[PDB]
Amino acid sequence: GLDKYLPGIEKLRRGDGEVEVKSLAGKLVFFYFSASWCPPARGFTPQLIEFYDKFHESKNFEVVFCTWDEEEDGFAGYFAKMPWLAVPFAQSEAVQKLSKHFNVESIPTLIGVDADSGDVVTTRARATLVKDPEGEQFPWKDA
Repeated sequence: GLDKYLPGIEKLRRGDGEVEVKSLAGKLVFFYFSASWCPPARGFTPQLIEFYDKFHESKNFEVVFCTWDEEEDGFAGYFAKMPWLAVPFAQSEAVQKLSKHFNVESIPTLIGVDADSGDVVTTRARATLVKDPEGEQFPWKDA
């Protein structure tokens, strides 16, 4: 499923180490497009962290940070303040291509895909999450 979006990426960053992309089997995966330089992400990111902490286990999802930072130091510092996963900075080309694939034109943006099938579940989670902190309508399926 995820090979479509992350072709040939076997590992993702978690904290100061890595996990295998295989560990996402059966999960909903949210690609979180953001950057340290993005003003509206400052207010949004803590709301996503609260939702993640409450529900990532019980609602069976993961978040993968897809950076629009162009400096490694900016990327690393920003990711260090997140509890979830990241596409490694070295694989930024994959992130740019993914941004194009989903027509991400502004950040922050949050897109949820099913890991096993690769199917798109929601493209609007950055907008819907802030209005549904208890996830009563999760995963905010697209029509």
